[PDB]
Amino acid sequence: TRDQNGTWEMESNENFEGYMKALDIDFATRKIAVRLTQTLVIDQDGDNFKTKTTSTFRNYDVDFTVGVEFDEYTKSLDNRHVKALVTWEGDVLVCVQKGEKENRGWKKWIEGNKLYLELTCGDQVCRQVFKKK
Ligand SMILES: *C/C=C(C)/C=C/C=C(C)/C=C/C1=C(C)CCCC1(C)C
Repeated sequence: TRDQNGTWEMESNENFEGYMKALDIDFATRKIAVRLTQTLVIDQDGDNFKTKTTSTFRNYDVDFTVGVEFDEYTKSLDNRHVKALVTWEGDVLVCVQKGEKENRGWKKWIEGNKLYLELTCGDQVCRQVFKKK
């Protein structure tokens, strides 16, 4: 399925620290963030996505249209400009953020009743799993 609609709660988060270091997020932000349960809420209508990731701490809103290149300024992440593009490879949703960091982006797919999110930067891969609330 390409339907990723839902309120998804984080079950697991592997190597978030390595990914965040590859991004140059400061040590203290990394230390808080690694401990936090995330909730990802995806509103998907055709090609249009509206995403909100929420935690007790900081939140990140990301909206995009599949197949439509978009500028991003990653404020209160690593504060960089990237050229982002989200497309489908079969039922994997693939984001590539072109810019200063090598191999930036994330692969979003679907397996059984879970959402899998694989965040990449440089040589680092962070693997997250979410279940519907
Ligand atoms: C498809 C959903 C995506 C790509 C969600 C991405 C969320 C982030 C890149 C946010 C990461 C965060 C940190 C690295 C530090 C704490 C703040 C967060 C949780 C927004």
